[PDB]
Amino acid sequence: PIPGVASVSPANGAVVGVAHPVVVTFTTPVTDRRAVERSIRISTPHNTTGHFEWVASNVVRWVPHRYWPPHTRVSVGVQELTEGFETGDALIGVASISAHTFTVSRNGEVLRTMPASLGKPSRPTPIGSFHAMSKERTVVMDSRTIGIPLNSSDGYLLTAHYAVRVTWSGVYVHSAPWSVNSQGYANVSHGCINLSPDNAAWYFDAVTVGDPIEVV
Repeated sequence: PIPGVASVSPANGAVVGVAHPVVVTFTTPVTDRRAVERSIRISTPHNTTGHFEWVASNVVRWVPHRYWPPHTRVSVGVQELTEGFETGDALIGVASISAHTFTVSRNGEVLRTMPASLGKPSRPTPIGSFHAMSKERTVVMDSRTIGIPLNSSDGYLLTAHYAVRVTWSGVYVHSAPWSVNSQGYANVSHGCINLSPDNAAWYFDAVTVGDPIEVV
């Protein structure tokens, strides 16, 4: 007995970045995962391949291998639901732990190579292939939301701006005026990709939810 669908992301008619997963949420925990995966039909003109990942008992996402093509249509069907969305430009951000840089390219054209400070060795930025999950002009960075008491040495509580969520577990790209001196030279954050206010603002204005963010 199959659980009903609660929602699909992206929403119908959205224009998303090229690493946006198709996320299907169900009304109950899923017991037969293979049946749910077979039920999810994703179609795109370039026949992009990919794989399912179970990120909650009732949530599965399909992650496209090597990104969607830019400016393409994607159809999604599951049970009684059908929808369509599109991709926009391929706007790729590469955060380099060794180079201390965040490099953003649009459709192969490099737009900015920005000074960045990533996580210090004890509180590192995770290597991986991620996407922009949200845009928040202002956000409270609270160390308790990554498991660190405020009074501990790695504790922090502050308001940051131009915040783009990179991971489900709290890595952001954001404006970090306090670390401008380290940006381009040293990795001194608690895991976030620290940019200057002006570079963070530029990126924040350019970025779309779904846009790829690679940490290397």
